[PDB]
Amino acid sequence: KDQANVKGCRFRVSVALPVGAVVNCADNTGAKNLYVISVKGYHGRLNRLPSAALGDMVMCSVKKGKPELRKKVLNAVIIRQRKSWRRKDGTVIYFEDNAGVIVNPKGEMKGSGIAGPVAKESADLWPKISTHAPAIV
RNA sequence: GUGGGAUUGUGAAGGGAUCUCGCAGGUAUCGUGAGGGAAGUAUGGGGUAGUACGAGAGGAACUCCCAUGCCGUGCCUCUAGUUUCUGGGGUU
Ligand SMILES: [Mg+2]
Ligand SMILES: [Mg+2]
Ligand code: NA
Ligand code: NA
Repeated sequence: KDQANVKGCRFRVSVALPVGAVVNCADNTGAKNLYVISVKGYHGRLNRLPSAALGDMVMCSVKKGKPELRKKVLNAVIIRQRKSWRRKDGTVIYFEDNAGVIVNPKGEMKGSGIAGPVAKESADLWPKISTHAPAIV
């Protein structure tokens, strides 16, 4: 797909990462973490923090990492979350950590490698991440 | 008419008289539905299609069908939270 709007292409996933969450960066661009600024395709409700889950594209800034990647608004895709979600086949699953990868607004991954497993939901929404994943889980 | 009560405050006991009230409904279901309230609402993807239009750059929509926000009404199989079952352990 690699299209910014993903909600109508993937099933319900429990929201894990509200605005202000800091998640690890799984790529090798040089960034260490990502600061969730907002979530693509989020429709607001009064007082509700925009919250990301797997496969979502987020706006982010880099808080720790090499200087050229910092002090900017970047795009990123969530690939792991600690909050558990229920898959349609009934299985409840979660990751040990939260992680994301830096992308351009059209879904192309900056960086050429991914550390750790990628959720199947995220990989189905984004083929480039899927090809770079060392395991789809 | 029948019954039961009662008259105004200065004893007692019997007589009337006059009022007032009751005299037919209880109890248990299934329904009607006047009137009132009132609620669903959006986005995306597939396909149409890279085609109609267009020199070209670019570039649509509906039958359909697949999701997802929000809102609403519930529920507790699962997963999560909660424990004064102070349940069972452990430990100062
Ligand atoms: Mg507020
Ligand atoms: Mg319980
Ligand atoms: Na009515
Ligand atoms: Na439990």
